[PDB]
Amino acid sequence: GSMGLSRVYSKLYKEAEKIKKWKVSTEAELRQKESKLQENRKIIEAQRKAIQELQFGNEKVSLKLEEGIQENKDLI
Amino acid sequence: GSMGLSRVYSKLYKEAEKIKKWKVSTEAELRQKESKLQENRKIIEAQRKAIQELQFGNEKVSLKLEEGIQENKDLI
Amino acid sequence: GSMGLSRVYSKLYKEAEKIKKWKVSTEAELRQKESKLQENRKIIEAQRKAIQELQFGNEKVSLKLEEGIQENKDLI
Amino acid sequence: GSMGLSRVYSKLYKEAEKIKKWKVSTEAELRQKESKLQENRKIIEAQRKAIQELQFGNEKVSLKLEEGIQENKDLI
Repeated sequence: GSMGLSRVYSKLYKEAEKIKKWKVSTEAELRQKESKLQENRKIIEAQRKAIQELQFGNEKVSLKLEEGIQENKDLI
Repeated sequence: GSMGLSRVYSKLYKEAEKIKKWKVSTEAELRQKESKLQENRKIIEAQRKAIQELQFGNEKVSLKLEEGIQENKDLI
Repeated sequence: GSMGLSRVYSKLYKEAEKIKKWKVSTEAELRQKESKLQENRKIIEAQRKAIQELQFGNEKVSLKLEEGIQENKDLI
Repeated sequence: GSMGLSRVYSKLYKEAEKIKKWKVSTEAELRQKESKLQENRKIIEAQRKAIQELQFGNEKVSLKLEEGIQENKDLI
């Protein structure tokens, strides 16, 4: 056991490699999750405005149909 | 035949009565036909204006339906 | 005045002519009034059925508009 | 410098603490990003189906309006 420090040294090297590798891995996954979150915010805002416009349109159509009913019903 | 003129006279009286009666009859029927003709002109003008108003209404209803279709179709 | 009867005779002839002429005149006017009355009945029945069909149509249009309103209003 | 190893030892302890702390931090942020991504998928699928139903409704309304126009236009 005249080389305990060489074994400590070798062990520390391997652990540093595992930790560096973990860093690379976890950061990369973070950037991918963040990227796809940003994409998600875009899609969600898009769909929100779309639903808003569709419902506004349905209100306009309702007013026209009501006008047509008034006109028609004076005739009956 | 010492009274031929009395027979002429009696015959003329009867014919005058028949003609007077015919006058009364035909005039009365004329007034009734004229009366009901005037009624007919009223009904016909009434129905004419009614049909006019109904068709005008149908044009207004058509414009409203067309507007509603435009509004609806922008949404599809 | 040895010809009173000739004067009666001449007067009767003239009156018969006036009455015959009146007959022709009044009958002719009767046929014309009757003719135009019959025409009037045709026009009136025509317009009646027309108004009937138009109002029936307006009821059908009303049902369609009501259906369109139901469909539209579920969306709002 | 009779205690170089004590200084190595102390340094290693501090680095292990920094790395452990980093682990806690990055995992926690991962769980939060994943959580909010899952929420995002729910919202997006919800809005998708909503837009689908709204557009289907607009097609139904269009057919009704077209029927009403047919009915109306036979009248004009």
